[PDB]
Amino acid sequence: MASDTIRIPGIDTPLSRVALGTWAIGGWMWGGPDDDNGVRTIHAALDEGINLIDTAPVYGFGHSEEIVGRALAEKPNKAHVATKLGLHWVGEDEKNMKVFRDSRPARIRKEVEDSLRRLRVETIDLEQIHWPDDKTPIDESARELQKLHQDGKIRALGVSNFSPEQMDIFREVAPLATIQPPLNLFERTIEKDILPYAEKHNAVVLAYGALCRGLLTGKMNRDTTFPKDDLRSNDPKFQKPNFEKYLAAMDEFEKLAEKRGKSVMAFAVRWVLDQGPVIALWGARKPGQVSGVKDVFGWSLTDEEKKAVDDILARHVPNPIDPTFMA
Repeated sequence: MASDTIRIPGIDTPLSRVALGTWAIGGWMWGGPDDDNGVRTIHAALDEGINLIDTAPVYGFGHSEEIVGRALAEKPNKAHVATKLGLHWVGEDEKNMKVFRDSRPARIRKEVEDSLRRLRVETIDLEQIHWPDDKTPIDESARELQKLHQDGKIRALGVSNFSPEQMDIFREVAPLATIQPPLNLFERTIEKDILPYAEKHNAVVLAYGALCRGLLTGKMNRDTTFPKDDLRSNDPKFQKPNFEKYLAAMDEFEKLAEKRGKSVMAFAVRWVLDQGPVIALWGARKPGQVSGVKDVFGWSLTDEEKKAVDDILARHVPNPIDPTFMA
């Protein structure tokens, strides 16, 4: 029965193993009528049985959180909100905004107050350090967070983009409930350290980027290109000659998915779920983009499907050979 839900230590109700990611919801710092789609998107997520919404102050510099707070106030629900802290913005708008890492305790206390207000809650269900601050010892940050938990302002605590050593330091001072690392079929680096860490220390993994920036949607082809503005313009995976290798892998993944009558998009996300104690974050800007969530639930990859996946990767996108000699 427990293949569609998982418990997060410190939160009573089980969470759906797909969570709504909100980087495309109020992702611009100035709002407007377009905020209505974001609200409708959250509402659609809730109706698909998603009860975890992941957001962050940095998304639209408060705006995403405001939309989540708004949406949750308009529709009866039992959603849980995970948010983040540790990124500091200075400036007026999108043009001159400066964003830096800041996990100083005073900034932490302020960010929690701000998130409580924007989300319209009295307690944050899950608070995550967005990035490790190189200028503040992890200890200082975890100490502040553990205190606010005791004040009853936060339920569970997590981190993102921490090394195992950084997580060990955090855990000496505060209980670690979750870890938010990047993971997808084409980007499995965290398998070597983060996943085993999560298993050994009983943390839940909130995986982001399950669709590898669109490559795994099944909607790209040999003709897909990106604007100078688009991050993918300078991403080797989306460039000659690599892009075709990835597209090639995609065609096989697609045939594999077809055998189950699943889309490649749903297959890619289900793969992510089946790597461990994992919740996959699912992004959406409009309510339509949430319909596919349904396809992820109610099944799991067989060991043969998992092997086929590895076979497909090895056949098309084999890991680069290290420059240094190796016996």
